[PDB]
Amino acid sequence: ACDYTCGSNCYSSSDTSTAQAAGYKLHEDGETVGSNSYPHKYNNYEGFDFSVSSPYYEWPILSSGDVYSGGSPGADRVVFNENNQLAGVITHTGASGNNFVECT
Ligand SMILES: Nc1nc2c(ncn2[C@@H]2O[C@H](CO)[C@@H](O)[C@H]2OP(=O)(O)O)c(=O)[nH]1
Ligand SMILES: [Ca+2]
Ligand SMILES: [Ca+2]
Repeated sequence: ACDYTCGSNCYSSSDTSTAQAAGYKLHEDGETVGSNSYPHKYNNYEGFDFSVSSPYYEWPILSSGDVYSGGSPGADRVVFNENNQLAGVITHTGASGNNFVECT
């Protein structure tokens, strides 16, 4: 069973932890990868009800299980905060334009 489902993509907690660890490490070293400069601040324009505190940062989580290193980011993202806490897992899949909806 999936811990998180983003559209058709199935993710386990290990998947999200691995993705978060890579993005958080880049955040600490003050480095970014890709044309869209990940990881970067996530403003929560959508108004999701995150239980943990801000600031939030978004980082791509890939369906292949591979850690994002620069190319096409895909539709899925893990959102983490300054204390290395997972705020949520979101996706552009099933959402209009560049909006996001939460993975279930
Ligand atoms: N939809 C959305 N985009 C955000 C948010 N915070 C930052 N962004 C960025 O604001 C712009 C419009 O969506 C994009 O550059 C997007 O970055 P990403 O495209 O990298 O997600 C947010 O909370 N919601
Ligand atoms: Ca997996
Ligand atoms: Ca692989």
